[PDB]
Formats: sequence, structure tokens, C-alpha cells
Amino acid sequence: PDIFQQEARGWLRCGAPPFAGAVAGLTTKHGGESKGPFASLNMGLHVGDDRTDVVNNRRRLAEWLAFPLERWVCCEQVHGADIQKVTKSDRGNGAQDFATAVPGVDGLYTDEAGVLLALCFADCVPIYFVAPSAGLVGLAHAGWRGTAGGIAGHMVWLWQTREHIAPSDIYVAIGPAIGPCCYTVDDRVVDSLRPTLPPESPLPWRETSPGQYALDLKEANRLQLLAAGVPNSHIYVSERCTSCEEALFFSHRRDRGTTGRMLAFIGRREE
Ligand SMILES: O=c1[nH]cnc2c1ncn2[C@@H]1O[C@H](CO)[C@@H](O)[C@H]1O
Ligand SMILES: [Zn+2]
Ligand SMILES: [Zn+2]
Repeated sequence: PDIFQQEARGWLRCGAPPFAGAVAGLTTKHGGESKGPFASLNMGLHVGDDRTDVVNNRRRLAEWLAFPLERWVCCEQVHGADIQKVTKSDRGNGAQDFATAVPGVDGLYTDEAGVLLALCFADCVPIYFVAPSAGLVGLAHAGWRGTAGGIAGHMVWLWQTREHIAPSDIYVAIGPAIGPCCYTVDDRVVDSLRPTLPPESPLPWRETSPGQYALDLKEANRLQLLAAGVPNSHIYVSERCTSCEEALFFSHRRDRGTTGRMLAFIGRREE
């Protein structure tokens, strides 16, 4: 059964055992207020949707999770590989106004409870991190550019060097994202990814016609995490494809570039 399991409303809970101490999941497209190409639980404030609808969609998730919107932290998501540590002093950044999101980064982490990391997705890989013993959670957004930039291994490096967490204490869930079934790229993309994998490494793409590659970004990120020291048995990978599962997900590719965003989220409750 998939590690992301449908809840009673428009979200999937991350059911990997190491995440049992966290509020962790990914929304589906249903149960919201948005219309047209954004129908209906569009969580993205920077896709041209009605802001009132989007904020109400976020308030709806906050109700489902019992995790108030005032406690979320969002980031700009510039398709780079930069990551920011956040704390309760960052709560609300980007939660209702995109202009206040943490700028210039594509991943966040925190070692505090009461802080919901919240990133938007519609094909790119959501990478959830937890070190349960140490109370760390993290979340990163990895499309091809962020993967080429090594964002997944950068999170691990920051936890090791700044938070003094061995990679062996880290657990990862790679969430729903576009699969190689639906994601075809060119030599430019694969060439940018080759340097990030070990020399002996199996390549997470297949050339389906000359110069065209079916690319598995989930596996690319898994291979990077393994190389950074995260144990194989600590890495859980969803098989769900955002493009394929049209009844659950917005997809930038399938929806031809005008669509909503799901929210990936992780945080720990404050008692
Ligand atoms: O509210 C938002 N927060 C973060 N990114 C957003 C938002 N709305 C639209 N995008 C866009 O969605 C992609 C992430 O997969 C990024 O390209 C970002 O610019
Ligand atoms: Zn993206
Ligand atoms: Zn697919």
C-alpha cells in the first residue's frame, strides 16, 4: 500500500512509520473554493488564482489538520537548491501573502514544534525529512533544477554540519510527483543531473527516442540521498504519479501549465 494514504477529506497522510510523530501529508485537489483550472483546493498564491479563494483553501486545510494557518511557514520556491532553518519567529511568513514567504529558498527545516512547513507542488518532487529522536522535520521542493542543484543532499549536509545529526538518524519520504511514465526531457536536463550521481550509479532515466529521456526524479533524489548517507531502509518512495492520477492531483504538465497547487506539509504539534 502506498506510503501516502487517503484521509477523510482532501489530503493524503504520510504513513511511513518514522513520520508517525509528525503531522505530514500532501493535499489532493478536492474540497476547496477555487474555480476553473484551479478547481478546487488550490493552495498556491502565485498561480493567478483568486487570493480569497486560496486563503480560504489554506484555512480549510488548517481546520482539517487542527494546525492554524498563523503557524505555517512558506518559501518562495525559486527552483534552486537553497534551504532555510526556520523557527516560531517565522510563523506566518508566506501563509496568507506570498510576498512574505521566506525568499530565495526551496526547502525549509525546523527543530521546533508548533511550526508547519508548507510548500506547493504540482509535479515536482516533495521530499519530507524527519529525525525523530532530535525533533527535526524538513521539507524540500525538487524539480529538475533543484535536483541538479543537489537540494536533497544539501538538507542532509545542513543537518549533519549545523545540527550535528548523523545521516543514519534521518528518514525520508519522497511524495507524489510526476513519473517517468509522463515526464520526458532532453539532453540538457539529463546532462545537468549526471554530475550529481555517483560515477557507478544506475541512471534514473531511459532514452525513449533519440535525445528524449523518460526521467524519474523520485529515483534521482533517492540516489542522491543514498549518496549523502541516508540509509536505504530509511527512504520511503510513493508510487503515485501526479500526472497519471488526474482525479487526485493538479499537474503542471498534464494541465498544460495553468493549474492549482497541492500543499505538502510537515510539522510537530505543541502540547
Ligand atoms: O503559494 C505559492 N508558494 C510557493 N510556490 C508557488 C505558489 N504558488 C505558485 N507557486 C509556484 O509553484 C512552483 C512550486 O512547485 C514554483 O514554481 C512556484 O513559483
Ligand atoms: Zn516545482
Ligand atoms: Zn504518470
